[PDB]
Amino acid sequence: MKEFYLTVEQIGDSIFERYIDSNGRERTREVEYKPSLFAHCPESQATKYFDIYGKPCTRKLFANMRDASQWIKRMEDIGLEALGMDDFKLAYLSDTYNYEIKYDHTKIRVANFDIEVTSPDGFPEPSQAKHPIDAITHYDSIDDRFYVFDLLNSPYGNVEEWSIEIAAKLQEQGGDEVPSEIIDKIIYMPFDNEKELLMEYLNFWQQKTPVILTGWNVESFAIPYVYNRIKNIFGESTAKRLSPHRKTRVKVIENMYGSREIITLFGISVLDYIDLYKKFSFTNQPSYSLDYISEFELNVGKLKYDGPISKLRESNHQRYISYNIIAVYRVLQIDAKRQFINLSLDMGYYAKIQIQSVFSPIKTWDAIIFNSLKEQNKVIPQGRSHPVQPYPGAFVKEPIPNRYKYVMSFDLTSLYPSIIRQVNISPETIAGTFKVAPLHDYINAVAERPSDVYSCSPNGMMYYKDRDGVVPTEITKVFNQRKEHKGYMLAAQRNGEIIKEALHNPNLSVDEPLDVDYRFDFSDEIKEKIKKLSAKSLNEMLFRAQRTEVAGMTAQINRKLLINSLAGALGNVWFRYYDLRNATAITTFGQMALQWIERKVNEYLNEVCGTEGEAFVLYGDTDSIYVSADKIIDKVGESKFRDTNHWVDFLDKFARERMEPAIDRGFREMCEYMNNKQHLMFMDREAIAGPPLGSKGIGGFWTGKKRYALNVWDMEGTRYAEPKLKIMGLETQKSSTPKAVQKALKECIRRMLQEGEESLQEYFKEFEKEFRQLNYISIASVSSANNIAKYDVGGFPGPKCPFHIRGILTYNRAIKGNIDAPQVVEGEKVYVLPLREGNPFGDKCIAWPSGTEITDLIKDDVLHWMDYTVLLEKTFIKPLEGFTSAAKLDYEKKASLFDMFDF
DNA sequence: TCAGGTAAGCAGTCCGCG
DNA sequence: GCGGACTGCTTAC
Ligand SMILES: Cc1cn([C@H]2C[C@H](O)[C@@H](COP(=O)(O)OP(=O)(O)OP(=O)(O)O)O2)c(=O)[nH]c1=O
Ligand SMILES: [Ca+2]
Ligand SMILES: [Ca+2]
Ligand SMILES: [Ca+2]
Ligand SMILES: [Ca+2]
Ligand SMILES: [Ca+2]
Ligand SMILES: [Ca+2]
Ligand SMILES: [Ca+2]
Ligand SMILES: [Ca+2]
Repeated sequence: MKEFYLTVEQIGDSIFERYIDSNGRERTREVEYKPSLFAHCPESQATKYFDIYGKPCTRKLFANMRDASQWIKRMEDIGLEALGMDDFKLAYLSDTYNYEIKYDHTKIRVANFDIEVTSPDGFPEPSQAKHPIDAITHYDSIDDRFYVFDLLNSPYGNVEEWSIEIAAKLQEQGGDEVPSEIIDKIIYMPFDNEKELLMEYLNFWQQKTPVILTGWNVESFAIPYVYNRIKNIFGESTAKRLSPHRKTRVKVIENMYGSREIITLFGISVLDYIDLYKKFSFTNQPSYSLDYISEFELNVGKLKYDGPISKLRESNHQRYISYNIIAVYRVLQIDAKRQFINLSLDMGYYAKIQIQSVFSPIKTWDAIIFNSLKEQNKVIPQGRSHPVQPYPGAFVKEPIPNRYKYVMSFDLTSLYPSIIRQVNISPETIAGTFKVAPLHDYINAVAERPSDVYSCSPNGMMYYKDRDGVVPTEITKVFNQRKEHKGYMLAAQRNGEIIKEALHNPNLSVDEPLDVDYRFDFSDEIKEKIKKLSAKSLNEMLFRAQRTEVAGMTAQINRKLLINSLAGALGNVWFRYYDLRNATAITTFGQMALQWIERKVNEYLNEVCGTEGEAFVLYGDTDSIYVSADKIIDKVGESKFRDTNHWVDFLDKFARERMEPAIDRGFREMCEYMNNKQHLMFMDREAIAGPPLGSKGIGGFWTGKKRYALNVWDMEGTRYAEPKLKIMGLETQKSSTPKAVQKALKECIRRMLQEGEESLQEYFKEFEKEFRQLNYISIASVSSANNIAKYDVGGFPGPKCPFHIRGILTYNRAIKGNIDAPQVVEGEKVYVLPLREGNPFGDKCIAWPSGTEITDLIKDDVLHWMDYTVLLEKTFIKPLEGFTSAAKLDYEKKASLFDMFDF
């Protein structure tokens, strides 16, 4: 076995490393690492070290790390660049692991934990830790066991032991429904006092020290609470045993409107699952309570209990403990699905960084580029100070608001990384500049050719063509990984649709799901066996295909994010390779590419249709074009098609055999015009969209930039069993829009695109009639809530107070002088409801914490004074009026001459 | 919301617009 | 009532 690190830290002049040795065992070592840094030297001096520009450098070896850091400061005092990796633990990792790391996850101790703290006087603040910790469940991945530490005696109540027998029972038996598959994996430990609980927890921690530490809100709550509680009871030295090197620090996390404190545990990598989820899930949720996310991800029910959480232990300790265990399990279930831990390990080891550094793409790229350059004996530049400056981004075409019946879209593969590779954009490949004409002149191919020697971007930048820069080289590697995983994702998607089709005709038999690899397109033999399977087996296969698709999605989308972030890192002042010339070279090239190809596609289609000056490209955003296919369908005639799938096949063939070759020729010409290193602008068909054949559906519509809806039959080669709505930007897609309203608007859109005006009118009339019956939570708006203090003037709205903030202030007055009432947390999300004139709350709206029922202190009054009329107009009617006006349809039936006959 | 980037939409405040 | 200047928030890319 090849060795690999687990954690690394600098503590004074020592590196502390936990690692897995060549025998598969966990070890710890302290190394008096002597770092090297670099200074420029005369050309006459012999060396093997050169900076990224080819200037010679001398290596300076220091007696210790403090000396190296002190030298950096003196070099600044003198006014000379101090070159090399100034983060010494990254240099240590590079020296110690000078090969591609192959890691074994089964040797890595991943701990998931959750704590309970009974608090009668509000939220138990981690910084204070004034209340006993009365439950800890700690799952260990190596043992595959849930360790449960249960406090039976507290100042807030003495309780009986938790019963595993009752826990396993159905809720209909009075049990807690702790999943049968984890019942045998629970190791239960009751304690008669908190001191013994915490002492045993620390001994346990010492025996089974987490490498990766995760859970839900562990970084902001569980970890600081445990640390501060142990500190309060036993003193600092005991609390620091949570670090394998006995070193901790309070770290201040600063944001624009305040700060918070966390505990850094040296020698542990904390990956709080709430933060993994926010970074890697590509969702925006109305609430981030574990309950809300578990329901969303797993379709598991809410963990139900009576009374407030502050009385749950006292009233129902059995359920209190069971729910603590289930909470830990739900995070593991989410990870089994999403695989964010696996992703973090993959990317961390690839870059050779502390695993927790995967949250920072700048840190990630700094390490990848450093390791790459080091291998060539090249020396990285010193990081410099830069003022933050704005720079231009993508082009977005202004669409004509309208219905659009038949639409085919086309999209460039990994645009920004492909631009970097094509142009050869890198710190060390800058060759100079040329005199820029207006962008319009390059788009229309009338500007003079920028260069006959160098590779160019229309922002004026020129790049070397003799060899790839380090940025293009390293971005290509991660791009290739992304491409592989996307392949697996798309195959699983296509396989899912095969199963959906088979589910139309399930067989009446008892059988089992097929053992197959969903990452690869099903063979003919598998397809034949699938046609003979029962619904139970097919549904099990569908679930497995969809889980495979999710795994592929996680792996691909976040690798996409990583490579895209390199383009943005070039525009971030903290990146070692910050250069607005390079950042702008990327975005400006993108603007040209989109508008260039718009012109080319319009020219091609005008030629094939025999017209002049007609716009076939109706829209584009960044790297995509949307093409009207009405005329293409009309040339064959709608009556000539047997069914919907027939014209979809036809448009698919037209895009692949005629349009893509024309698009490719257009981009190859653009490559020559800019004299680029390599043609990498690959624009493939994305969506085929239209109404069902023979229906009155409108197919699609646009209301404006970044606001449209399409009825899609085929997406990137996936032919759907049922048509799929692609809706971007509209209120159905916004977390701020009430849940039931999202649903209603989506059905309105479905009816518009698939069925027509009359169907839409029927549904509107019904929703308007019935909506007052909807649950208040389902019709509440959602908003993030920043700067509550700023707009608070003695409990009342100050000047320019935002609507959602006004709601919070209203809530605050209504719960005034009440410790048990849920508090709205600064920077978190709230539900918002309008209030009718003359209500007892004394204002036009109220807001409360999202993902929760409003406190019984005011619930019935909120329900009684809810302004349903305002709700409907603002969240439903106004957006719908926008959709229908754009589509040129009416959501209410207009008066006609036939009304004079009504019978 | 500690953690690559810009473009751009809509809600709402404040207040002008004879 | 709408629209501009502005803040706040949220998406598309
Ligand atoms: C989605 C996304 C795009 N972008 C920018 C960079 C992208 O290259 C460009 C186009 O966006 P996309 O077309 O969404 O993504 P992509 O072209 O990089 O990858 P794919 O092969 O899946 O089409 O917009 C971001 O900066 N951040 C993002 O999160
Ligand atoms: Ca809890
Ligand atoms: Ca398990
Ligand atoms: Ca793209
Ligand atoms: Ca594609
Ligand atoms: Ca069948
Ligand atoms: Ca795109
Ligand atoms: Ca795509
Ligand atoms: Ca009441």
